[PDB]
Amino acid sequence: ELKLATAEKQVLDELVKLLQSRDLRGENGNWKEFLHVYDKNADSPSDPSRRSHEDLVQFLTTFKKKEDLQLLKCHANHLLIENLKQESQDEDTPEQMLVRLTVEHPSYSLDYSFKPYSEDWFVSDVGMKMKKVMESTNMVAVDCEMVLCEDGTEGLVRVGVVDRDLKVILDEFVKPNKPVVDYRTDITGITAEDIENASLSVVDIQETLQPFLSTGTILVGHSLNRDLEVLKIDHPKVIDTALVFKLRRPSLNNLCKSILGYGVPHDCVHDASAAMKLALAVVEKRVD
RNA sequence: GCCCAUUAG
Ligand SMILES: [Mg+2]
Ligand SMILES: [Mg+2]
Repeated sequence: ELKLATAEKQVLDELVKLLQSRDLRGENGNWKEFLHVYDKNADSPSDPSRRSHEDLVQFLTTFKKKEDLQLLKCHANHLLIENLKQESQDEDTPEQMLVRLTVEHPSYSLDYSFKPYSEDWFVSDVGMKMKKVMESTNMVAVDCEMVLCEDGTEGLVRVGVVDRDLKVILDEFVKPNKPVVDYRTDITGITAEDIENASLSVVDIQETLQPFLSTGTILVGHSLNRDLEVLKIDHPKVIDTALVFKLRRPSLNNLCKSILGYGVPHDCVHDASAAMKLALAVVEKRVD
């Protein structure tokens, strides 16, 4: 179900418009189908700038299936990053400075585009909180370790999330639904390690991250999209370390090395903490 | 923009 309580009207309007546009069917089908069965008056205008969310939300809650809901969440997130761009620099806050940069940077539009949604995907809904939540400034750095799977589809074996204070938040071993051909060790554990530690899955870590995301947490990371992509999470507020600070994108070891002293196997929790540490680095102390 | 390379892993 869809939670439109404190959503902004602008967003709400736009969503309805899209629905109208794609002519989609809900419990009651169309927006004007709906607006006619639900409004007796001929008088009623169709421009969902007719005022109370309630006029909007009700329709919006007509739509039950996953596809339409991912659709609407998606649009609302996009809409968010859009309002994000349309506000001037002048008193914007260092964390939002950062997200500004890493969605403004021209690479973003292509890299962080995830559709089509497998409908194993989780789409964040922070696109429907109120503004004060949307502009929330709290960070948590993700990172993954993946191994190429039989499918040629990459897969999730180790995930780490880390908080603003480098306190470690989700460190885990995942064993993928589909088997795997190449474990890419050095930078990995071995399959023997995981199967026993079978417990964690991807839907589990979506479950786990969802309350952070809906409270509007800024994810932070380095080439964070490869991560999101294996995690099957599409959430607008992001900070990519590569993108922020020559077309070529940097590598983490050189940024730290560049930022502060740091060929050995990779560690997603050190990774996450390092990413986080750079983000904080800019936020408190100004850099370039 | 696909391949490439950097990033990732
Ligand atoms: Mg990374
Ligand atoms: Mg890593």
